[PDB]
Amino acid sequence: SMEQVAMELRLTELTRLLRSVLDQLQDKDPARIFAQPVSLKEVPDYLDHIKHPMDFATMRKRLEAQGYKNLHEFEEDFDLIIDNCMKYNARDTVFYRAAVRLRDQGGVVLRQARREVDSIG
Repeated sequence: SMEQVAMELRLTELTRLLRSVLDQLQDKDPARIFAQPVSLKEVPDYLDHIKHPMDFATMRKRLEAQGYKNLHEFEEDFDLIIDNCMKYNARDTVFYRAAVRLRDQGGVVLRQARREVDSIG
């Protein structure tokens, strides 16, 4: 149908915008601490602690399959990155501190993303 196509163009355009959002958030992680999944070879107990691991590469796979239906879903995954790290790592660690700085800097980007998603519909 023509309606299905229209919906699909909407999803494509959201994917476009979320790709730009993802790039901007990932620039706030210049250390690349959140770039890839925590290695279960190197942290073998990880899944005993963290039930829903997340990282920027995993988000990018989902994004490119157009697997984010709305901004809420994409924010859920970004918050997992931060929140997982802040639980597994102690406050005095470079990992925890990286997550705090990513959350704080990311907030700005996400604030305007929400306005754009609502504005453009």
